[PDB]
Amino acid sequence: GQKVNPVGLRIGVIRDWESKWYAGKDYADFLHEDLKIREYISKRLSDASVSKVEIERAANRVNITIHTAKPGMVIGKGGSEVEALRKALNSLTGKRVHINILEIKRADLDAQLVADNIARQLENRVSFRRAQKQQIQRTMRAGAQGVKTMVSGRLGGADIARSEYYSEGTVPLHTLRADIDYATSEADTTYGKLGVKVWIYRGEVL
RNA sequence: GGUCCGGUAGUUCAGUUGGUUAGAAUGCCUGCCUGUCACGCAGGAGGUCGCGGGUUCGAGUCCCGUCCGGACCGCCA
RNA sequence: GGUACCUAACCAGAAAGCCACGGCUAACUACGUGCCAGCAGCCGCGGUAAUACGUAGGUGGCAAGCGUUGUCCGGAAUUAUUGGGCGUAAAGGGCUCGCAGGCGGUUUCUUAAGUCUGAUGUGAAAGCCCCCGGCUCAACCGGGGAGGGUCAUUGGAAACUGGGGAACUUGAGUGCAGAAGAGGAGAGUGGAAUUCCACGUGUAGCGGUGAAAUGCGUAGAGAUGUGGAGGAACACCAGUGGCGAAGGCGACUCUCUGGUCUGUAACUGACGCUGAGGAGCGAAAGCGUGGGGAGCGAACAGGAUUAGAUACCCUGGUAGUCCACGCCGUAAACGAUGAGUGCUAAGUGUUAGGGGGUUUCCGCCCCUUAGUGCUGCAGCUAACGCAUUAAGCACUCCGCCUGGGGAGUACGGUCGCAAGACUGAAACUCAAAGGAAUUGACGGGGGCCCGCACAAGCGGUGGAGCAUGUGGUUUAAUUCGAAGCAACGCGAAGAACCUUACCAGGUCUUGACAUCCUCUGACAAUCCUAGAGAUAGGACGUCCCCUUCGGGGGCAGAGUGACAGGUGGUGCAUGGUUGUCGUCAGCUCGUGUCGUGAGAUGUUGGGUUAAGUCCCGCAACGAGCGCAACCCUUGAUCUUAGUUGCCAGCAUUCAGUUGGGCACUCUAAGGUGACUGCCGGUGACAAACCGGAGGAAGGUGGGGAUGACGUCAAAUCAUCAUGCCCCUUAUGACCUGGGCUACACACGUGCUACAAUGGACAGAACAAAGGGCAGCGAAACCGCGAGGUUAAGCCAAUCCCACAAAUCUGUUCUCAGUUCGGAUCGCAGUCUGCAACUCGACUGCGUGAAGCUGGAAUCGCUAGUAAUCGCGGAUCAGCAUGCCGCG
Repeated sequence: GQKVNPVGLRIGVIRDWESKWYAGKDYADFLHEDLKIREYISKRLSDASVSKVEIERAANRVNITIHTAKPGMVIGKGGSEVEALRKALNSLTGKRVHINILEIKRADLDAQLVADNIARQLENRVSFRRAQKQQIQRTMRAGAQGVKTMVSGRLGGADIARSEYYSEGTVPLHTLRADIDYATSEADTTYGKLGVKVWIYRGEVL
């Protein structure tokens, strides 16, 4: 018996859906193509890294906003590449699309980016101890109020798995006023499967 | 070899006398109880009477023989 | 022996292996192996991811050697003099008296046995050690030294241990004056009881246990008043009091008798301590002889309890328990601590004294010995703890111990009449056995507190029928998963086909599905016989965008090898999810302290609440996750908004629809709101608790959401992926049919009843929250019905689903297996779907079953709850007694 997802609980009261469009009688296919474009862009931008992408609807014209500073580097050199990929989104959606790039300053306190960092450090053969203990203090001095991070799977001791987590700070999950951002990521290793769960207390909301 | 006993539920004993009814524990089965088992609590089936023959309206239970065992006797030179 | 050696010439050519690689201990990776094969000195390894098994590469150690075996010494402070211990780990003899033996107060002369030190004589050679010399270092071989006696003669010294002589008094005794005592042995004496007996009175039970029963009583019990008879122990005094060496010793008196302490200083002057063997005592049981026998009471009987009860319990009761004399010689004979001596902080009781200061009054205090307790320094201790009554600091003497079992057994002896006691092996076997403390768990342990946990109530479950799930059986298959709470109307929010995996049959192979390679260029669909896939072929019958035209882009088709497929296994390889204890109140860390260490503190103690909630102390001070709140929703109201709602006043109507208006409800946004806020009391004033008032709501108002660290190798390989295998002419795929619905039985969860607080018929009502565009579907007509016809409005506060039932009123029925119950049946239909036999639902007939309140047992429920009554909704063509939600 495990905990409820914190952002899962906080959606709609202190968090927006990250899909801000109304539909009716088109809800199913709008939703489906939303998942399709999410999957496509996440797959093909994983190397550049991106946390969260919102979708917006107007006159049957989809429009997007995409996060993280690295797609900032995709603006300049990939400015041709931005048009090249959004051509694919046009082809998929049928009707043409608009996009926007928003830069997440201070990436050390984005849950998904942190999770992807941990996943990469794990998959290129670095020890969970070094990776996790370094990342927690990185985020803390980046200026979070509290962090708890956790990894699970066959943690080196391949013959049996276990769980482990570090944390330092204040992190209330039961309070429905905090801004506990949450993410999780999956890391595939030779000796099994590794999963990551990281969340950070940014601050309350008023 | 003779005389006397008996032979019944799967096991042990009543009934076997009352010619006109087949019973009591144990066992076994189902359920409950217990985390499970064992106790324990509810319920339930069974033999149709060693074997064969005969009397009788009716034989388990009366009279015969056959098998089975058990008790007693088998002595005098 | 042409040997050693020297002189030349030829050649990297003839000449490296052994063991280990998890830790001890220096060296690691790949494959096979899968409690097998095997490894080993110990720990131990190996049950498909082995640095520990066998191989391979490399590394590591050593080298003409390297490993194993066997023997001895070290490590072993593990037989300890150097160099150990005996309170609880092994170990103080049960206690005492004492021969031999081991030890010996102070001073003073003397003797030199011990003692210390010279001289001499030897302690062979060769060895080890030192210094040199030589074999081309040395291995070795020499030369010179040194060491090597608990050694013989002799000399020197006298502090100490011995010997002798003379002192001395503190140690040890004697005498003198007191004091105390369950100290011992013998004789006698006395009081209350228990029992028995006789006697008076005396009716109906007495006795006994958790209930009971055996027993005793009308032959007169028990009870109660007398008088006897006896045998055992000595109530309060009585006190961690006293005595004794120990066992042990309590009524009184007497006879005999042991030891101790106090004060002395009159005496002897070291006469002392310890003590193997030896001797004597030595509780209770036990034995022998002779008495005695009240009560108690092994054995034994009877009655209970129990499945059994050879016991625990009850009623009896033999031996013993007692006395005299002998014997045994054991006890947890314990302070689990041998005896003696001296020294080392205190405080505090208490027993027997002595001295002194105020009195030679009492009783006030100060010293002082000897006991006998309790706290507590240093010190010791592994911890407990001991601590002038050492388990501290030291010296003598004795006894005892050296891993656990085997076993205090075996054998042989010495005792004993006997039971048995003392002495006391071994083989074999194990790597632990143990002491104290630490943290959890648990107890038929204690102290608190909580919860529909139990009580106190309601209605249920199993008894019947049926719906559904599960076990078993059954098949060709009855697809798999789930298995106490926490699986079993569960994955399944829907099985005629489809789903669907499974079974039978028929079929395919780069394969429906995905990317790559070459072509054909844009490729398909309709209809025909066999037909189920699919195939034979057909009738138009393979028909785009850009291209300086080369060719590209996408679209399909063909061939093509890489590949795709795994609802195939492994939840004990995992991720990611979920249940459970549990919405229980706990769970932790930072720093600091205490301990030596496991560890503790905070986190305990007072109350407090629901709470680790708060306050108050506290070697703790803080923090974090939990609790609370922040969130949703229902409860009172203010502002804004009045259409598709609402109609207060008006005209109108059957259509409060219209006209008009947001009055009212209602709708949905923003605030108000309840916050212990206020008053009294309780409580320290604190925290809080009780009672009031205001208040729509008073003490987290109600409900929901929220589920800490973690346990259950809890569930899921059916979303996901190393791992192996299945192959791609099969576990991968397409189609037809069957199944998951079977049915001799068992269980779980539910619906319907078993009737008159009812059935049937008629009338009258009141009303949520949701859904509705391959949708909702009005009205009217048709059918007595399930429904059909033609269809208005509604993308919905407008239209529809949609006439909520229970209920109230009235008529009949008159207690029955009934007008209850409606099961199961044959007939005839409706709907959907290509399709209703396996295998739908609904309806009209006919039928009408069991059942008349359900054993033993067992469940939910603290007021809008349970109990009933309906109404929607996900699943979706049809399929709801299930589930979710609403009133």
